[PDB]
Amino acid sequence: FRLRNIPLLSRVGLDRADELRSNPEELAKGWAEAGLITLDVRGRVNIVDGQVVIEDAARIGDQPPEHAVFLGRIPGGRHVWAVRADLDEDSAPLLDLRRSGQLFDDTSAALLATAMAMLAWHDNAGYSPVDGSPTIPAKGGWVRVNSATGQEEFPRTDPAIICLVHDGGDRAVLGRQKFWPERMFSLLAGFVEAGESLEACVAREVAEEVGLTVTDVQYLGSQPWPFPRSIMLGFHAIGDPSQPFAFNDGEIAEADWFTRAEVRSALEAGSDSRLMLPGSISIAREIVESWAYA
Amino acid sequence: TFRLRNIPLLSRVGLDRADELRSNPEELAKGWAEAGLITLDVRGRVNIVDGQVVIEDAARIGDQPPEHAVFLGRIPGGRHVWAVRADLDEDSAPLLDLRRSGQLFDDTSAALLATAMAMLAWHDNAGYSPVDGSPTIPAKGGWVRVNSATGQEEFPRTDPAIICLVHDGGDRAVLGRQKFWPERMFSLLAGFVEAGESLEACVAREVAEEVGLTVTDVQYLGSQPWPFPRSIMLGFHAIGDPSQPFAFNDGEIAEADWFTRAEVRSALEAGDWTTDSRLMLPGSISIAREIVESWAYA
Ligand SMILES: Nc1ncnc2c1ncn2[C@@H]1O[C@H](COP(=O)(O)O)[C@@H](O)[C@H]1O
Ligand SMILES: Nc1ncnc2c1ncn2[C@@H]1O[C@H](COP(=O)(O)O)[C@@H](O)[C@H]1O
Ligand SMILES: [Ca+2]
Ligand SMILES: [Ca+2]
Ligand SMILES: [Ca+2]
Ligand SMILES: [Ca+2]
Ligand SMILES: [Ca+2]
Ligand SMILES: [Ca+2]
Ligand SMILES: [Ca+2]
Ligand SMILES: [Ca+2]
Ligand SMILES: [Ca+2]
Ligand SMILES: [Ca+2]
Ligand SMILES: [Ca+2]
Ligand SMILES: [Ca+2]
Ligand SMILES: [Ca+2]
Repeated sequence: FRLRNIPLLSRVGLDRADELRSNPEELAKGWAEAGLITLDVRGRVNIVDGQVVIEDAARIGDQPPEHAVFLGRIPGGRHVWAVRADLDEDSAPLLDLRRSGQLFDDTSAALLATAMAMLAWHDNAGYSPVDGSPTIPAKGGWVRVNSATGQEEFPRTDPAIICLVHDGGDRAVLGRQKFWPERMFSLLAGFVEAGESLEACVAREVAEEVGLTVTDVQYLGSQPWPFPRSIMLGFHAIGDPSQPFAFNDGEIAEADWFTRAEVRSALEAGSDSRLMLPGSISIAREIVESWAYA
Repeated sequence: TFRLRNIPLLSRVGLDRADELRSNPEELAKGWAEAGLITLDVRGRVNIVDGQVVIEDAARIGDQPPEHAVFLGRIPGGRHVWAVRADLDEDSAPLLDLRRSGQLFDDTSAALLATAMAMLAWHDNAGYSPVDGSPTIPAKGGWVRVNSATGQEEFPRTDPAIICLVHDGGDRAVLGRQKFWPERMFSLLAGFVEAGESLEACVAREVAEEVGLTVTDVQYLGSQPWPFPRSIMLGFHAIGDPSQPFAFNDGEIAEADWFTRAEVRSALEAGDWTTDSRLMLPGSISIAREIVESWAYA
């Protein structure tokens, strides 16, 4: 099977205008009538008519500040930037783009995903991992330069796999983590280690978490996941129900095989039956859904 | 259209990484008695014997496993195996680096070395928290570094990069030459994944930047660890349109054209970047060569 829909946040991006990042002058010239998006500490943002709030940008400075991040151009040719800031409690702020991002258009969601991962990175990359030195933003916020050595540090996106193990027919593995509300299962996920391919990572993470041996590992799609800095790569793989479970790396409290039937009805639910699926914008939902209605 | 014919080098086997033991100091110490040791110089080079990475008896550097070492897992039989950085004599024995000699290694050895190489390099570049600045200390068989002030864990970094074959849906495909390569040397289009984009959007973005084409039907082919120093390469193909002219916007690309399967097959047979004619293909151990090859022979 294949994914039915492109997952939220993946539907192409903007004109990120790589060119201009290394061109301080052009940034300054376009800043006059630039746009500004603003994110609080928790990554919350404002929305209006299904669209991200874009202030007039000049109303915080003459020039673009160092702590800002240049996001690109929007249809028409107008620059757009992002800053970390407090937000006004007297607006409509979204606590989690993760749980509410379906309210936004594709463009706005792209802006926000970019802005959110970058700002979070800045907040976690003020020092070189190499020596310890302070670091300084540059190039529209797309690098941080070591203050001692001049060496560039770049935005960090950790790849993670998320997998649906199925039997090749009508059944599929879902699992629940230690502290999750009961009756709540989802796909198996794990970070890619150094020295392994995605395919090997899937097989490894599945074996660790539920003790199955899988084959026929196939990619379904991908999704930026700024919480704070993942990119999720979706897979499916064939397991064997006869092989018993085993919770070695005990991140998984409970797991079972579920029927297509069970999953379809669990998808419709969202306090009745034994399986319930958490309701987010995740590619996880799109994978489960694309399998269950093959 | 197509799938990869071969599993790309460095992906051909997974180790028994023995996740269990990393958080179990005792079991590490018990198996260290008859453990194996791989040793890498600063440049990631190692010694090999009969196409296999050299695994010393491990006790000959310690009573116990040192802090700077990295636990790689088990080998068939159940024997532990570790890796350390050390200076090695350039002159007493040949030192091989995976980048140019990975084809000479067996699959297991190549996996071990790729893991060991990316991890040790990471340690050398993660002695301080990026967050605050504090020293950091290896732990859990070297798979984390703990901040000394806060106790917060830092983890190994792998940067994803895409590499793409743009084809017309039939018999032609885009290849390009970077300004900083020799003059008859072409390959696929590549790029790092930026924050806030999916792989598919990255492919479309990087293709548009480098050669100014608009692509659709972006499909994954496979992946390959790329510890030079810390990438993972994700291979794709996409459909372009030959009638749309080229344009070298983000001028990393000096020249590019559409090539026939015929042309590419004969270019593959001539040689790669290391080895007459106007097209010659970089890629030996790269998934790039495997993608081009898998497309050109159907
Ligand atoms: N995580 C990253 N590591 C290295 N280079 C990166 C990364 N993310 C983006 N880049 C860009 O990749 C280019 C470096 O090319 P290269 O010399 O092949 O590493 C520059 O334009 C960087 O801004
Ligand atoms: N590369 C990584 N980046 C961030 N956290 C990681 C990484 N590798 C392992 N972890 C930690 O390991 C936990 C679960 O491991 P996993 O089974 O790989 O999902 C995560 O919640 C993280 O705290
Ligand atoms: Ca551009
Ligand atoms: Ca107010
Ligand atoms: Ca997990
Ligand atoms: Ca995860
Ligand atoms: Ca793991
Ligand atoms: Ca295990
Ligand atoms: Ca795990
Ligand atoms: Ca059952
Ligand atoms: Ca010499
Ligand atoms: Ca590039
Ligand atoms: Ca690259
Ligand atoms: Ca890039
Ligand atoms: Ca680029």
